[PDB]
Amino acid sequence: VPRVFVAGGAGFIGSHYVRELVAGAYAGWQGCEVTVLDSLTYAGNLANLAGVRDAVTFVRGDICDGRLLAEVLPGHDVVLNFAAETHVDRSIADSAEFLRTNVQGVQSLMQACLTAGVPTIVQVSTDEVYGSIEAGSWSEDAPLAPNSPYAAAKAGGDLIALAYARTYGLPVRITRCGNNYGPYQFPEKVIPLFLTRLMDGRSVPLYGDGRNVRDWIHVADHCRGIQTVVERGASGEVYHIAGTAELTNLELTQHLLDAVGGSWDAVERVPDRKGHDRRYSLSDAKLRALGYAPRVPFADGLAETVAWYRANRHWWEPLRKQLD
Amino acid sequence: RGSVPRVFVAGGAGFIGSHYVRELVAGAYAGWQGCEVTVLDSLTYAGNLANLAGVRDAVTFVRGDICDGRLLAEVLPGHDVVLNFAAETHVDRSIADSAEFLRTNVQGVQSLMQACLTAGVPTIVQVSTDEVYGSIEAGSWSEDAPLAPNSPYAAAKAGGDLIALAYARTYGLPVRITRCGNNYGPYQFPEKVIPLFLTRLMDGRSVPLYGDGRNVRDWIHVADHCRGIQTVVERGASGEVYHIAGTAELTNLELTQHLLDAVGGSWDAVERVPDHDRRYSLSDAKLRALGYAPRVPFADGLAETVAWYRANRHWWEPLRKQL
Ligand SMILES: NC(=O)c1ccc[n+]([C@@H]2O[C@H](COP(=O)([O-])OP(=O)(O)OC[C@H]3O[C@@H](n4cnc5c(N)ncnc54)[C@H](O)[C@@H]3O)[C@@H](O)[C@H]2O)c1
Ligand SMILES: NC(=O)c1ccc[n+]([C@@H]2O[C@H](COP(=O)([O-])OP(=O)(O)OC[C@H]3O[C@@H](n4cnc5c(N)ncnc54)[C@H](O)[C@@H]3O)[C@@H](O)[C@H]2O)c1
Repeated sequence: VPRVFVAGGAGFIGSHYVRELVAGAYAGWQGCEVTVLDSLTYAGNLANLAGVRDAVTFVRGDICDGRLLAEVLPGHDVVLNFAAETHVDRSIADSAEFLRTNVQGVQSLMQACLTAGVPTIVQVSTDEVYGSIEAGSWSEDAPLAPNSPYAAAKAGGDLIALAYARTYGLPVRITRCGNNYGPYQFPEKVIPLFLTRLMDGRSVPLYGDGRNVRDWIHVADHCRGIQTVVERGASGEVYHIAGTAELTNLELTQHLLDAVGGSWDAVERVPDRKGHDRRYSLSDAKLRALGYAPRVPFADGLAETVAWYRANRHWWEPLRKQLD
Repeated sequence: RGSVPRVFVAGGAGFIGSHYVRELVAGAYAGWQGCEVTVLDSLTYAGNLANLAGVRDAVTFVRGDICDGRLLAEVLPGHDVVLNFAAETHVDRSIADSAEFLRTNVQGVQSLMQACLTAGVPTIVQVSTDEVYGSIEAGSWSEDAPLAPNSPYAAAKAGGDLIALAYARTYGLPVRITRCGNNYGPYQFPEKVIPLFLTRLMDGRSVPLYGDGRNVRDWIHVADHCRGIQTVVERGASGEVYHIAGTAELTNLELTQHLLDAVGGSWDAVERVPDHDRRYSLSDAKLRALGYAPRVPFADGLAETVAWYRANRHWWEPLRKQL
């Protein structure tokens, strides 16, 4: 049976990928052996994997730890890197750890994959590496122009992975996607922040003029796109996975308030968040040609996410208290 | 004593950085006379205090690492201009082991940009290379061009450019990026193409011609590169990239002929060896629109460079003992 190595698999998107793979949602990949490597930062959460606890081998570790990777990687058919620092606001406060994990950690992992001979490697990345597009969508040929330290670090990781592909023939593919939402997302991100604060009768933030535009995709659709790349993608190539809803932050705010029954009286207007980041939008014609298609309409996925947080306070309440 | 700006040069004991320092101290740039200069350099295999022997009365030297944020917080304040030449710069080394390239060329840049932000440094230049683009056999390049670096050195340099640009866009950090083709001139470490050729020929040894000799590169004399950088210092806009072009795009074949002409050598010494990227080409419309034009014609600069290596065996023979 195929043996899959998932770095960052105790976080939001990584744990979803693991739970889907272990549940048999990807036809063919049944009863796979699965190894999760995760350093369990503030964002790592083992409860995300509790339902597959006895199906997965968990190794606590840092993707920068080349010695540990050398022991653990060999024998795995597939490496997927979900390990990253991912909160833009944190990258604004101090970017040092973003460069360490999202650039140096990528080099460390790619070098360890080269030496261990892993045949399929997927580096998971973000549409924010491209910077703002006022009309239309970026294809995979688009120039990098990140605005935030988080996005510049993701971009730096992508560039070194592709240099390894071009220099050493490393069989790595890159995926890029817009903003994810869904169950088990750490409640510092905008959608779970809103839901959890509103369910507690507390305030929620609206940053700036609200006119920034983002693409929103349910985590299950992102992971299906990733699995498509695993099965049908080519070494050294980038693959976009595009949203199913494009929204200004004002529109997003209204949708979230409606979905939970909140009031605009709960919305704290907060000043500028720093950047040149008006609109991000990808074209995924390239991957849809390989057979990927999103299935989750935004309104249905949002409703399921609201119901999930409403029903799983025991999962998010300790996290809300830790954020304060 | 006067109010002429104080200039901080990271990597200033290297090839290009020490040239910039020497030009600045000599008074090559109008209105920058009497500059105080701080050089911060960790003196890797490529750093050389001999490169500054003549200007030590105007230069304060700090032996340290751009990744040392505490040190930067101490030494940066009071400098009006920060220029970053510190980097690992040999593509061949980056193939052997890229880890130090990422630490210096990416994490070191974030360290320096962050320390500049906290210190209130009003003008910053990140010095970079046309190698971030990857190969271009078809035409030339403008600063919007997409990034497709082929080597780990080029990818690390590209990562540095991006985090510097993110600091500009996120914080308004007043940093500009420059990108140029291959430099040549005095005080270049003899692992690089032209000084390896020259120094081996002077020791009676054979020199390489790379494959078909069809690979093409944009060549710029170090003094032109530095004058281009100073134009960005004086006239550039924060958050922008500027191309700095030289006066010779050459096949390796063409380059070999010029080198043999310049040293009075013969093709008997040239060995063809097996074969990186094919062609680098730079359009500098954005910076020429600011008054910069390259001024060293390639045949002239090469003749001066040959003169320099011929007269400086005491400098490069210890470095040649890398074999
Ligand atoms: N959340 C989004 O909207 C989004 C959108 C596009 C792409 N991405 C990318 O998807 C990946 C995962 O996203 P997420 O929302 O699940 O992030 P997350 O913040 O929920 O989880 C990150 C995981 O990585 C672990 N980790 C961090 N640094 C590590 C290191 N040095 N070594 C090992 N493990 C480490 C953490 O412990 C954590 O479990 C990331 O590469 C992110 O950049 C996310
Ligand atoms: N040589 C070229 O043809 C060329 C072309 C385009 C761009 N560039 C760029 O110009 C810059 C300077 O190039 P160069 O040819 O003078 O390189 P060099 O190898 O001659 O000098 C690099 C200098 O930086 C020092 N250094 C290295 N790491 C450091 C660190 N972490 N902290 C402090 N100092 C450190 C070294 O001691 C050395 O003195 C580099 O950023 C290079 O990428 C060079």
